[PDB]
Amino acid sequence: AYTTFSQTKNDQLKEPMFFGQPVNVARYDQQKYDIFEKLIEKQLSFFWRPEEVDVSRDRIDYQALPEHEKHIFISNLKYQTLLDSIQGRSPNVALLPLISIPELETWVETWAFSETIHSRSYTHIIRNIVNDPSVVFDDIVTNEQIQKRAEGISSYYDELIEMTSYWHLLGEGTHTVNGKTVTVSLRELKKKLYLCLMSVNALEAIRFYVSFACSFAFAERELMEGNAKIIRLIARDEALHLTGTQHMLNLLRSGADDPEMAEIAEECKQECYDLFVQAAQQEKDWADYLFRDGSMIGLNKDILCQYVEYITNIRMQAVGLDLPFQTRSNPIPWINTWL
Amino acid sequence: AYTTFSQTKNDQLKEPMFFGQPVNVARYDQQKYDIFEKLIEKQLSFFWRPEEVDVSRDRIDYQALPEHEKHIFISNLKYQTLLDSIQGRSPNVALLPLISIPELETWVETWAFSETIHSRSYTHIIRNIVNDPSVVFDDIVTNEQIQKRAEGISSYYDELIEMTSYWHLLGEGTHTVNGKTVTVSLRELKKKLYLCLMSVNALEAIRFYVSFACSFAFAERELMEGNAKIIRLIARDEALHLTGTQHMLNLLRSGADDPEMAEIAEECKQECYDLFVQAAQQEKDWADYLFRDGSMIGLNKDILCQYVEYITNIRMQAVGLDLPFQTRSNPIPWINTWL
Ligand SMILES: [Fe+3]
Ligand SMILES: [Fe+3]
Ligand SMILES: [Fe+3]
Ligand SMILES: [Fe+3]
Repeated sequence: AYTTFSQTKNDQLKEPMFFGQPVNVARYDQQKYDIFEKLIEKQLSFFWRPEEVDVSRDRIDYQALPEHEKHIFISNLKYQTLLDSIQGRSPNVALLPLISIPELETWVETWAFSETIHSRSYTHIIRNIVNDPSVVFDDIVTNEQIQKRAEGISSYYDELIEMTSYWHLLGEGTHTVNGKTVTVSLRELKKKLYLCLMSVNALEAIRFYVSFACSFAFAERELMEGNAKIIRLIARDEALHLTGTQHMLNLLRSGADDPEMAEIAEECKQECYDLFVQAAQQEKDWADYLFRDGSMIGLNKDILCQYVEYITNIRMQAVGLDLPFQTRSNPIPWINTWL
Repeated sequence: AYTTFSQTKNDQLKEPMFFGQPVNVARYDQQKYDIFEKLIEKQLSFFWRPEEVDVSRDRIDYQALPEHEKHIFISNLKYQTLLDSIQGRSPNVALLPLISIPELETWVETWAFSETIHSRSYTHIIRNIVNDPSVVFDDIVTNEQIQKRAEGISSYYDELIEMTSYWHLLGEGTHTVNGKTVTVSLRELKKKLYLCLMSVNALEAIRFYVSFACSFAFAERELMEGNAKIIRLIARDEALHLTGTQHMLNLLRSGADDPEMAEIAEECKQECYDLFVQAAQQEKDWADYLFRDGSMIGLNKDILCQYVEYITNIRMQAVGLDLPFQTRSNPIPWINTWL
């Protein structure tokens, strides 16, 4: 029942963000929510290409790094490339079929596109610092630690796409699939969406910000400066991306957009809190892997775990969740100059 | 069975364009088909924003147009906005779930994104020349003539998405859906893809080029020059877009990518020819609507129909179809300076 051009002339100003009539005409003279129009415009204004950044000195730095410092740098880079491999495609495959207002439709496609630039920038970095990029790229899919995070993150998107496919084909109700019982509930699909957005918000607002700290710690030592300039550009995009999911999550939560979402968001409250806590703990456990073979000037397991708690508290509050950790000051204030 | 990060470490250089393992890692150090990497790079190099173009004189021109010339201009603009409303979303929703090589995945997301810029540029034009843009935007969905083309074009995408949803959930075979028979065939889904790409190629390579002729005919009269500058930028993107579908269609046809596609493409040959002929006839009938109330200097029903035949022959040949019309010279050679 999904359609790439819905024939009904609907008032797009009254549609909900999600699960309404698929957007027919893409117009930009008006918005229900102008934050999405402001995010499009800002992301457009930021357009950059990786090749605009000189990464030619980073091979020298990378080779001069002690082996455990190479391990810190490349593990971090591998994790970023994993995450924006998912982010390049997943907003488009998972969110587009559900969007019912043009400004959010176009924001999501602009968001995903900006992720492909990030993915291309990671390739630009990798091929300029290692001799065999395939070894790096292949380790991303087979790395025991990396593959752990990939599973959980992608499952939020996959479960949403699968249930979407059932809902578009069958609609709500209980159905027969080769003698199996399939209960299709829009309330449940709305739950899958809200949890997915919560997971995506933790991804961009916490998981990538932990990784930014690792990259900029090298830059603080005047090393891997080409990488650091690219990460500055990525982080500036990332701030737009998390603002997007913050607004989607809060507009759903308030009931201003879908009153059914407000009560779903309350039912999901503990499960949202738990998923944020788990992601923060997973990033703490990732720090044990990053520093498995030793630490470096300005960054170690303890410092980075403090930063996880610091940033997690900020992000959870902004989407209305209680704080899981003691309130603390920024343990790495030097990171602010890069952001 | 669709996954946003497939866990198997596969050789992406050996995957097919479509229906293979979904792309896990987005890497750009290598390509199976470097045309898609070249298209990404070129489209990135072309990045433009509508607001970079001064459209401030076009309101004066538009108001000075006789009523039938306003009708020609705005009907053409309405049709373009319809078509790139579909093109902004549909490559992402319809093609992304099926792509199994990273360079094609990223090309498709870059292609769709560049379409949203076109859609935003049409909004930029509309709001600068009419007093009530809503009347324009609403007529796009309700216009009897426009809605006719929207139905057929969107059906190629919708049928492909629906069958995709059955294939990811159920896989190949015959299944029970509430006591109904559903035969899911990958060969059939491959047929839906190939016909869709043929339809999309006619869309961008013929239907939009007919509309470019209308826009540039005004520019030839030194009218609507702001519009014309935007259409120049759009047409330059369009040439990349049709090159993309040309290569997908030809690589599938050759069997170089999927040997099963080569025999499917032969079985589909007459039906591909017929769909191109129908689109050309539909564009000829659209010219009767554009010039319903009279013609203008340099462009009329007869001239535009000659251009339909001229351009249709070129596009059909490039994707290996026989020519439906007598071979003729460019009836509007002035269009070349704008392209
Ligand atoms: Fe990113
Ligand atoms: Fe992001
Ligand atoms: Fe376009
Ligand atoms: Fe196009």
